[PDB]
Amino acid sequence: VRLTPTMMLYAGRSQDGSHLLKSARYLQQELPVRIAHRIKGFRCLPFIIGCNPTILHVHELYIRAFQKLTDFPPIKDQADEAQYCQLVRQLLDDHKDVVTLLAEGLRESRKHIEDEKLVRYFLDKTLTSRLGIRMLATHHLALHEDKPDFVGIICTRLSPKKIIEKWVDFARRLCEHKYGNAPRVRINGHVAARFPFIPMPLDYILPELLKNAMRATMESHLDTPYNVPDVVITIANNDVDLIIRISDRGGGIAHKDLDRVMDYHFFGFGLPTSRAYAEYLGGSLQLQSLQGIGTDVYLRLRHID
Ligand SMILES: CCCC1=Nc2nc(NCc3ccc(Cl)cc3)nn2C(=O)C1
Repeated sequence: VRLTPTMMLYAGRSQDGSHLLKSARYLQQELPVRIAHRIKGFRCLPFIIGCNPTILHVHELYIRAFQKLTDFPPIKDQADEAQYCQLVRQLLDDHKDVVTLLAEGLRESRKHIEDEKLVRYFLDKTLTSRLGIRMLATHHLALHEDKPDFVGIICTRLSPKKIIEKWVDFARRLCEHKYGNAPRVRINGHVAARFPFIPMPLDYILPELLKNAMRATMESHLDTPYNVPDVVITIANNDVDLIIRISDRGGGIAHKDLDRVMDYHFFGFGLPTSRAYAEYLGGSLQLQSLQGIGTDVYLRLRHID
């Protein structure tokens, strides 16, 4: 069994599938507790915010999810567990545009936001809660799968070089469509590291950070779009954490914008959600700006037990 903040992803196996029931019964009682905490966060929002028709709609979705989940009887066998997976899959679908509806509701409410820390902490708690819930749910759904090098959602031999390469090719495509070119990426450091890790957090953070590094490079080289400097990624693997540094030669975040980059913009969500995700899983996301030259972004993530 693996662990992250206060959650457990069961790594045990059984011939008779009894491991699926131990995991499903844990999931069955954890999800309503996690969803009730989000309802409490919605009830504690300032009145003027919480009664915004869009924010109110998202609040209602959370009440419907807790209702559908608590109205599901306790899981007695494989047949019960199978139907519980259908409910979980329906909730993941009904809450797909929750972040889109949140930023859209909070944008209208911007005329009443005297303190930006309120919106940051509400979005940090809401976005990390869905990460924890999606990880918990998709791990269980993946315990039925017979994937190679995966115990549920935990990759038994994850290669940080390989996962970075997958998202570099993705970001270079978006970059190439927008600007006609994309900076090449050079990966150095512990390029041969292989270890147990959950890819899902990296699968959100990496494409966002890579998009930012490539956008910055392109925006600071309008003169020569066909010839832009490389983005350098350095991998540092050790017993405590995995460090992935992303360096760009994109001019750097200006002194007057240094605070604004880590806040939610109404959408500029990549950097603040990535930092919330990193902190939620025991890590960090730090920025080092060399104004006039570029930015160095340090992503640290704690290893699995
Ligand atoms: C297949 C998933 C569809 C997706 N389409 C997307 N379009 C963008 N445009 C923002 C952007 C483009 C280029 C640079 Cl350089 C920076 C930012 N992002 N994006 C996704 O993340 C996923």
